Amino acid sequence: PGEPVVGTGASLSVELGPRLLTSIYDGIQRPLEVIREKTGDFIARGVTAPALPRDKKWHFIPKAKVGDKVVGGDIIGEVPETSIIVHKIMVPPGIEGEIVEIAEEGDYTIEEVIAKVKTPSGEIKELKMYQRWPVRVKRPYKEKLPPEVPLITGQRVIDTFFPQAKGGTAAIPGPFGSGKTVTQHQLAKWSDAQVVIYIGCGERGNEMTDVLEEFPKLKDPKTGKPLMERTVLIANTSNMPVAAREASIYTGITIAEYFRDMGYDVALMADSTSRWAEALGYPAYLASKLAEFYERAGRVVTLGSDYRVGSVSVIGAVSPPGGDFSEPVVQNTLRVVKVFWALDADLARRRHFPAINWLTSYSLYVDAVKDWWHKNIDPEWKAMRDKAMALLQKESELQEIVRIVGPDALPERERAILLVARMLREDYLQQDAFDEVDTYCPPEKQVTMMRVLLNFYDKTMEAINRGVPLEEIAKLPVREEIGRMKFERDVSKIRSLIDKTNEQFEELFKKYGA
Repeated sequence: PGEPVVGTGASLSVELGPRLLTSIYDGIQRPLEVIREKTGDFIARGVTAPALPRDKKWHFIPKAKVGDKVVGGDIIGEVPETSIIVHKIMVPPGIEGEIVEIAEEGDYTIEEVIAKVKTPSGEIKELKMYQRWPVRVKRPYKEKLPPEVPLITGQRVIDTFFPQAKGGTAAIPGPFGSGKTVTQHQLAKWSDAQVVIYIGCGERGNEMTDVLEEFPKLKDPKTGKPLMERTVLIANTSNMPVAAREASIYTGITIAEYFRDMGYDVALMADSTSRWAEALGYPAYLASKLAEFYERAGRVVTLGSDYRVGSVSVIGAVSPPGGDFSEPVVQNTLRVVKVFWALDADLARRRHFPAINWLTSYSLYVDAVKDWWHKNIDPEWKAMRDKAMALLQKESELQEIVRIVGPDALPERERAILLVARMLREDYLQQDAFDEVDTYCPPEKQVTMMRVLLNFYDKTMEAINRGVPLEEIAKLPVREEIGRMKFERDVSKIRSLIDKTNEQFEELFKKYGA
């Protein structure tokens, strides 16, 4: 319990230092299993739990020396916090000066002063391993960079057709706890963010027991260590006050921002259940509040003397009251988000996984990220996805028509388009999250699989143009290998299917002569 204050806040804050990681909180940063409150468009009050342990001892490694000039954001030491994440100790924003005192390498609890700064005025400021920040105020930076670098998820359909930029905003149908899809989980463990902030919301019956003691069992697939060691969990149980629940995304995003400020890429994942709020013109103003939340996502040049970049990418769950999706909460979210991954019950029923509707999803980041793909992975990345999408669009038009008149009148050419689009769906869009190889698809593998498919397309259309029956192309032996390539770990073996496709078709050009 702290001091009273007048005007849009009783100074609603969060603490930021060692032991944010592996920890489980509520909407206002009190630990696992803490109590009840009430709201205020002005003020709020609390009860009895802390946030970061004062008894715990941390190894502090000094990174600056007496006489160093420093600014807000400068890194003055390093604390090895889990086996995955080094915590970087930063001068809080608004503090500038000369370091007059700094702790030696040793072991200290968080309340110990580990540095002292003399400001230009002459005021001595005392620095600890943690800092406080008002959750409702965006934590500052030098510059918000334009969308440029993709957040690589390793999921083909997302990275290729509906990319997320680092610092970008994405929505997906919720709740995350839904067992109908596993993309939500793939996103958390595979995205190339070092740190994950997860706001598991609603959580009923067992949806707080799933998130209880299986997450401690969860392995981070990139290290073999527990995912919790690079995660901060924020819980929103149905038995929590609506004021803490409302506040949770501000607490979450502030902790995210705090990890960007160190130079980390951070993924913030916000769960949502049937109307997660009733606290906080009073339809339009809530919309405006949400925009501001989402506006705190971004990749930034951080505060500090060194040039340094970090990001918060936001993935928000969308779960309308009636499963309508013409409800306010979804239309509001979709007005601000740049990416929508349309999880589709009809795709799931057919067991097309991940169940992302390739016709109703969208990303506004394709142009933003193309240059990174072209320069680092493949100069044709963008021409290739466009081509594959145009194929999927055509297939969709054809299927509509064939719904009306049936398939018997299809020309060879249209049958070919359907054959190759089916291969695109089955061999590329579909991905096996339960397979030891296909659970992750590196960028290099993604473009090579695409070249294999599009080269098959080119060759199919050329062959048909020279009178090769489609039936003969449909049973080309390479097709079966193309269908299995998602399971191959050696990318050079996948690449070699290009020549193999080429020669096989030659054996067909020659079997038909002209």
